[PDB]
Parts: sequence; C-alpha cells; structure tokens
Amino acid sequence: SVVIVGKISFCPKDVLGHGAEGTIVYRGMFDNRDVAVKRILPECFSFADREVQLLRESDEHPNVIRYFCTEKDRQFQYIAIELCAATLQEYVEQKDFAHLGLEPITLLQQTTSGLAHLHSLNIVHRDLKPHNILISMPNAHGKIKAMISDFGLCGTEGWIAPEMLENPTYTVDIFSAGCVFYYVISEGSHPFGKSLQRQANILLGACSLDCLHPEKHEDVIARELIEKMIAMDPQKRPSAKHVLKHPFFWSLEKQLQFFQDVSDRIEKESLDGPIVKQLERGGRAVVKMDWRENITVPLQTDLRKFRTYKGGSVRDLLRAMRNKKHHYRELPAEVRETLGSLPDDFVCYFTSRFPHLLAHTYRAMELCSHERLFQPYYFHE
Ligand SMILES: Cc1ccc(CNC(=O)N2CCC[C@]3(CCN(Cc4ccc(Cl)c(Cl)c4)C3)C2)cc1
Repeated sequence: SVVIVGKISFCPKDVLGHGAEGTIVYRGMFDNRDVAVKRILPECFSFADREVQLLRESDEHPNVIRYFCTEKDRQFQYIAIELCAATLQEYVEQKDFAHLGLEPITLLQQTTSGLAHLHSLNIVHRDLKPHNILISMPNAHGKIKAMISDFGLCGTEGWIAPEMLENPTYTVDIFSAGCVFYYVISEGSHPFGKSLQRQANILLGACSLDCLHPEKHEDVIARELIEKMIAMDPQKRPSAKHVLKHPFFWSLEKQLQFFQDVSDRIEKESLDGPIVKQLERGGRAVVKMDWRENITVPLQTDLRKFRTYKGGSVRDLLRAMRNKKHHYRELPAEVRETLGSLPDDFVCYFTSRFPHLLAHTYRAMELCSHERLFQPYYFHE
C-alpha cells in the first residue's frame, strides 16, 4: 500500500515510530529521497507550524534531524524528515556501533550541541530520551553522528523532570539529558533505577550513580556533571552551553593546559585570598594529605631538592606540574620516563594518582570564570 499526498508519499503499513501528541512516522519518499514522514494531527498543527518556521529561519545544525518539506490536506499535515539508521537505545544495548567510529563522549557532545541549538530558538523538546536520539545514516565516508528528533524508532518511562507531573523551560530537557548521559556511560543503567521504579524515585529524588567509581578520575568528572543536570532544583541545572564547557568533554591536552593556566593564574595570589583559600579548601583529601608520597620515586627524588613545595597544598601540586611541564625537555632521563609522552601520559600520571584534582580545581576556579584566560574552560555571557 502507498499514500500519495503530494511531492511527499509514504507507506501506511510501515510505521517507523510514534512520539509526542499522537504523531506517527511512516517510511516514505520525497524528491526521490528515502525519508521518514510524520503525520501531524489537528491538535498539533499550531505546535508544528511554529517549530517548522523557527527551524526554517535559522541555519541547519548537523545534530538536529533535517527537515525537508511539508504537505497539507484538510485533516492532517505531512512532514518529511531525515531517515535514520537506529536509535541511541540500540546503540547502547546492541554494542554494534563500537567499530563505527562514533565514541560515547562525542555522541553526547553532539546530543548536547543539538539540544543547545533548539534552546537558542526557544524550542523545548520535553520528550528527550534515548529513543528520541537517532544515529544517522552513514556518510559518504561511513561517518555517523547523533541527532535530536521528536520521534523514536521501533523502557520509555522515567525521563521526565520532577517539576512537570504550560511553558516549560530548557531546564526540563537538561534533566532528561542528565539521565541520558548516565545511560550511555553506564551502558544501559538509569540514575533513578529500573524502568518501572524510575518515575516514583524521581519525585522523592532517589538516584544512584554507583556505576561511576569514586576514585577513578574519568568517573569523578562525569559524576560532577551528571548530578548537577539531574538536580531536583531546576535552577541548579546548567544550560546546554554550560554542559558543553564541562571537563567531561576535554581532551587530555586540554586538561593539562587547564592546570597550567590555573597555575600561572594563582602564582601571585595572596594565599589568604578567596581564590587560593577556595582552592585550598578541598585541601588534604584531594592531595591525599601529602602529594609527595603519592608520586613515584624518580619524581620524588627530583623535587626533594626544591625548596618549599608544601605537600598539603593543591596550589603547590599544580605548581610542581606546571614546572615539570615547562622544563620537561631539560629534565633528567629517569624523570621523563616516569612522565613521558607529554601531554597525554604526563597528565594521566597525576590524574590517575589524584582523581579529584581536576574536579576540585574546576569548581574552585569558577571565580575566574569571567576572566578572559578561562573562557575556553567556562561559559560566560
Ligand atoms: C525536525 C522537525 C522537528 C519538528 C517539526 C515540526 N513539529 C513537529 O513535528 N512536532 C511533532 C510532534 C511534537 C512536537 C510538539 C513539540 N515539539 C518539540 C520538539 C521536539 C524535538 C525537536 Cl527536534 C523539535 Cl524541533 C521540537 C515537537 C511538534 C518539523 C521537523
């Protein structure tokens, strides 16, 4: 069977997905392209028109599903949208995409970038979940990407923010995004528990991130971001543009450059001042109360001669890293062997032995978020 309403045509017997206000998506064709075709019901006409026009009036974002064309009969609208290979649910559960080059963290960056593009248009998803996040068809070179969509393809409960249960703000989607982040990193777990118990745990705020290790650097960074996004108070949730600046997305090189930019910034500070007082507030726990005992012998031997370098100061640890990074070429051979392969192995050396160093430093240095030097690491204005 086939239905021809216009340049658009589709197959009623083939249903690709159902989201959001009685909308149903069928396989179809437009302009000799294979597309998915959404059927808009009269209740959704006003919502559709406003969003189509708003999307049409700005540039195309690679991480928002593409809009082709629309046709209208009396009883419905028909919108042709980009056809996709799979959902994020399949990507996480199936594991098939492991070798296709799209990594989990970069997938979340794309998902967040597309969500930020919608929020900049005053569009709120309100449905966001793994079923709604689609994996694109392969590129000419086989590259695939993640895309925001209102409909999923063929455990849907528990993705909704507590406050809704009407003009919601972006903060609703950030809560959903927070659950999606954990779902990808944990490979199928949800912060609020199993599918049937999620929505009740969301109202009383019972969440478990325990798939993230407390002493593992990578997991500590992710935990700090996720718990802010799924926070009960909507005002404590960061905007999508704030999320994109979190160290969760930084390359190893960018992490080491942050420590350097911080070290050069607090070099002249009063040490009674709020900056260093804030950074030293975490204190001994971050450095394990002596950071000279948590580093390997060749490094210990080299900086034992150096005066000062208080073992309980976070600033001094960052000062040592800054100095060994600067003199790296001129250091003794046995010292370069312990660090080596700069920046990657150099920064992993310290982050592996001090898993809270970057997270603690990032929260403490927010006081400089407005300053020009930290604009790569924070979002301001
Ligand atoms: C790619 C595209 C998107 C929307 C349209 C036109 N609208 C439309 O199809 N709708 C389907 C039914 C539900 C909604 C009401 C709220 N709306 C939120 C929302 C969620 C997700 C996205 Cl990506 C966007 Cl843009 C907006 C989705 C309207 C045409 C083409």
